[PDB]
Amino acid sequence: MRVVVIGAGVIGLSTALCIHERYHSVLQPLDVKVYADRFTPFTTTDVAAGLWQPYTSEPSNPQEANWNQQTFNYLLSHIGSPNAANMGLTPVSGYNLFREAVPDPYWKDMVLGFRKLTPRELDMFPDYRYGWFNTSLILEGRKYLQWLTERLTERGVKFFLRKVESFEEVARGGADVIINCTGVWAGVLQPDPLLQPGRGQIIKVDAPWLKNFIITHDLERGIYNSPYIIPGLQAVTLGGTFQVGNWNEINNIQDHNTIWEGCCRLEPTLKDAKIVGEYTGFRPVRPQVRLEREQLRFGSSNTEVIHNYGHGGYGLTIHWGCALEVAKLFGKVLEERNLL
Amino acid sequence: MRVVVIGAGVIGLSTALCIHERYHSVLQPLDVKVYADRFTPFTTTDVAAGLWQPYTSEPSNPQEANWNQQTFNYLLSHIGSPNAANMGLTPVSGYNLFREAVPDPYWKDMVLGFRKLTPRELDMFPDYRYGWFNTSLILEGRKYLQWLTERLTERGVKFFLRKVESFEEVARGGADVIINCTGVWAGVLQPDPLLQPGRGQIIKVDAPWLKNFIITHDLERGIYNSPYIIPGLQAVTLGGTFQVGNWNEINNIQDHNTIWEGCCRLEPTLKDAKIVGEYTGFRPVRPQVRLEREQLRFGSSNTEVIHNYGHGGYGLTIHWGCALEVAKLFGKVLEERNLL
Ligand SMILES: Cc1cc2nc3c(=O)[nH]c(=O)nc-3n(C[C@H](O)[C@H](O)[C@H](O)COP(=O)(O)OP(=O)(O)OC[C@H]3O[C@@H](n4cnc5c(N)ncnc54)[C@H](O)[C@@H]3O)c2cc1C
Ligand SMILES: Cc1cc2nc3c(=O)[nH]c(=O)nc-3n(C[C@H](O)[C@H](O)[C@H](O)COP(=O)(O)OP(=O)(O)OC[C@H]3O[C@@H](n4cnc5c(N)ncnc54)[C@H](O)[C@@H]3O)c2cc1C
Ligand SMILES: O=C([O-])C1=[NH+]CCC1
Ligand SMILES: O=C([O-])C1=[NH+]CCC1
Repeated sequence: MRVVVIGAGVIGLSTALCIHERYHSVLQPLDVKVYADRFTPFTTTDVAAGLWQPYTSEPSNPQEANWNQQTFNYLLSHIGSPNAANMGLTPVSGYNLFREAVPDPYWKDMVLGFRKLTPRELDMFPDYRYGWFNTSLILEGRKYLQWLTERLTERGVKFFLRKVESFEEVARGGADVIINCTGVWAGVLQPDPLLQPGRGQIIKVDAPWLKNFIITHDLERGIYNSPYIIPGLQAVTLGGTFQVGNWNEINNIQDHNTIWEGCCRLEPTLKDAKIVGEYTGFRPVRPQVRLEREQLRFGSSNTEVIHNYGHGGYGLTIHWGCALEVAKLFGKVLEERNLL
Repeated sequence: MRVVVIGAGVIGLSTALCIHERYHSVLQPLDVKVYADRFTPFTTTDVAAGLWQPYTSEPSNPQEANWNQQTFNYLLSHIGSPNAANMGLTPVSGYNLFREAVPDPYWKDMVLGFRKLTPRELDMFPDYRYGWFNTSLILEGRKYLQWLTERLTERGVKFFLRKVESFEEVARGGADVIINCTGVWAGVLQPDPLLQPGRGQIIKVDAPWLKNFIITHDLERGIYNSPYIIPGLQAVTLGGTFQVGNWNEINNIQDHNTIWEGCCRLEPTLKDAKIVGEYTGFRPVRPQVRLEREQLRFGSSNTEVIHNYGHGGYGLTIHWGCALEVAKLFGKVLEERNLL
């Protein structure tokens, strides 16, 4: 069959791989090709902190909780492998600081070693009087993409720099099945008011002495609209902005002072940190992830399409689960066509 | 008063600073000076890993449990301050793997968030079926020694590169009080059958992606005669040797293999870790830390002496609790001499 994936982010490449690994043996020419107007490190995936943590609230679709859980285990099963770090994967323990007592997250048991913070530990962060501690994983979006690209390439998959203007051209181009992993820009290919950008700015800095992630929470200003320090492989990520509706791709000094001044107050040792870089990205916000099939006829050419976008600020946290689901829906596309 | 501190390690410098800050305001000339035949980075403290962690077995001396506690609370309180990292101090979380069940360490309540590992986590470590997880602190001996030095420098204390041949030469040289912090070579100035070296070799390596510490235990081969991965400030420490009675100051190939192969089997990502160095030091092994006074007359010259040595593998872990004890004993010397 001829598969066409649009999107070179974590959802694009992970879904492409998951599809190939699943049906390359049963399907003869499985022409999977990737179409993107910008590849790594130019994606939102590259700008991501990398940490594995869903929101503090339950998703509207419990399927997502399932997909997160599946993504943790998939990545957890890699801990103990020599190529874990080369995939951009490594463990990290950390805190979630609250200005007041909050209920446990739904993902409390998904993560490793969850427990509430003792007052003795809160003494480290005076601005907050409640929190959680747990162990999770780092999935450096950039490193993970270079890996997936490296993996898919050897799988025979071809990448093409192309801004898809419509599903039309792709279908008539020869696409038997089209996987739409276009993120926050999906509305172009097909209008969806539910998808809005969740602008975020970060400050990548050299502060290697920082091992633990630290995520503070302001219940009034919204999720990730509070400072956070999230260590990665080669650097640390400082952030604290989530602006929904903002399409400004430029870094503003206003947010630079909120992040820095906030993070530096969180961790005073940050004063010695050498700023490596600063970026801005658009989290694909949607009331719920769009992962479903859709048939599209274009003059007899009934082209099947499967969407997978709207992952907001948990794209790396949910990538494998969602990808596994697309492959499941791709099987049904294969069997209704009697192609299996 | 003229105080002569013998030893430029964490025990010398820390005890030196603890006495000065203690009596500089009440004692007019407080001639404090340090004598050492080797300074950082050529001390045992410079080779140390930095992790605050006593032995898994209880001590014969209940004072060591307290001194350990006092040291943790001292270092912990530095967390939240801007200079913690410049002192070589940073929080670290990690595991303690056993090949079988063991009893909880007396210091379980001293650390942060102590709890037993679960079957789910233990699966990560195929060679180990038991253990614990907790949060601790790193105290990079090298960086800390560079810190105490500069601190004491500005305090007025002078440092002299001189190999003391006997307490006598010092006692007759104008020393009203001597503080013995000579480490494992303490036996020279005064023989000690109980004091023996606990030779250790380590492998510094560039593996920044590693955030947690893993300390494996082989109950048959003794403490630290099993691989351990302790990440530090700028690098990662790989270890696994504790050979008492061994005075060989040369790095052997045998131990290199023990550490490398073991750690690389514990943490396979180590295959990409570029080695930065390889070191050998001698732990001041003693059934119990010697911290006590000793009057020594040298022909009317009654020189008071205060020993502080035999800290083995928990020097960085217990330094402050010991140093704080010396300044107390030193307080008795002063008042028994009517100098207060
Ligand atoms: C500052 C910040 C920090 C974040 N931190 C985290 C974190 O710690 N953990 C986490 O899980 N998530 C985090 N996220 C969110 C995470 O980055 C996203 O959920 C994830 O990147 C979404 O993946 P995606 O598949 O949509 O790919 P995206 O990279 O958004 O897009 C992939 C592809 O879409 C292609 N594309 C789009 N439209 C077209 C078109 N018309 N034609 C052709 N190609 C097209 C692009 O070319 C691109 O290659 C963060 C986000 C931001 C902004
Ligand atoms: C491989 C290894 C790893 C370790 N890891 C850890 C760890 O993770 N955590 C931990 O808490 N501990 C650890 N330790 C133990 C720790 O290093 C020691 O407890 C600590 O260094 C002891 O300090 P010290 O006072 O003996 O000083 P030392 O540095 O041993 O000695 C201080 C000074 O004594 C001077 N001196 C001695 N005799 C004389 C003399 N006659 N005249 C003049 N000067 C003299 C020397 O010049 C020297 O500079 C480790 C030890 C080793 C070997
Ligand atoms: O998108 C984001 O800001 C984050 N995602 C995981 C924790 C922080
Ligand atoms: O002596 C040693 O090697 C260690 N001390 C505490 C952790 C490792």
